[PDB]
Amino acid sequence: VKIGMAIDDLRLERWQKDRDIFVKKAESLGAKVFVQSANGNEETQMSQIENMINRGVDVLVIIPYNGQVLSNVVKEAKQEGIKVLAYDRMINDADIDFYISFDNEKVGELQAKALVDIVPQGNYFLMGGSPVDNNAKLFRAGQMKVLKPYVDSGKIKVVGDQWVDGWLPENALKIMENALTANNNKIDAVVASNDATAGGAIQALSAQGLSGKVAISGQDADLAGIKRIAAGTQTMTVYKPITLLANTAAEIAVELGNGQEPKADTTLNNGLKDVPSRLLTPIDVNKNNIKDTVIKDGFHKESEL
Ligand SMILES: O[C@@H]1[C@@H](O)[C@H](O)OC[C@H]1O
Repeated sequence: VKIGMAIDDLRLERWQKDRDIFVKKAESLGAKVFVQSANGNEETQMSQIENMINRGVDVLVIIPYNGQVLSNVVKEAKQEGIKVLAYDRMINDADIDFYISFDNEKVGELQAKALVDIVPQGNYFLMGGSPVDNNAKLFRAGQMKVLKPYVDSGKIKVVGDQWVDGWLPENALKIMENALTANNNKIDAVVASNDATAGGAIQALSAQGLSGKVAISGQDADLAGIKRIAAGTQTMTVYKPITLLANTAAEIAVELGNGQEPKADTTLNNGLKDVPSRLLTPIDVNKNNIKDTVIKDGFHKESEL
């Protein structure tokens, strides 16, 4: 099997581990991988994809920079019998064959569940991510799925709901400060949607003497987030191991090149079709499993804690 991998952006740390695990795993399955990076550019990506189609790849793996505008290039690929796999970000209104990501709804469920595990009754502030980030709404659906029976039954009372523009720690800091002022510090848990916003909220909580007293969730397992969890000031984070995502995408890619129809958790609509999807299970990280998750995986080093 010939794989073309069109990564939007390899100039950052973002996708580089994904490339390397994907490449080494695909090769080990008996496949050749040609990789290009669009250096953040949407027109470079169109060209590199066209380049792949014209090299005779059997499978395209695309991490899109702008997934609203690859419809023609995908159609062109399908016309040649090439399979398209959308890696991590969905490709919209395109005739793709597969989608692999972590299950973002599950990220939300994990976040809210770790919080009702310790604060089954009390005042909750909802801190969503960017209101233009579709993933932000996904985390919030998962969070609300878990909260619903507690809200409807009066055990949990929602005392604010704000979305953090740009996921900026400093916007999250202001948001939190406003929520604390408006509730005269009576906030028992904060459903923050990532580590960076949680971190800004924690700074507001710290400045009122409430650090360690208010439950707060997160996501990404940022080093600093891992440290706050060890220190008691953040409750939990959700880890999304690259090696798992990259490993599973390679196996799907190879499967797709072999006419086979790979294992899909569900079917997401991209606004043209019901795309089969593997939505990997994300990992709850708390104070007790830091070593067994993010250290073991190599994501962070013990000497760094
Ligand atoms: O991993 C998170 C990502 O999915 C979301 O889109 O933006 C914030 C990050 O914390």
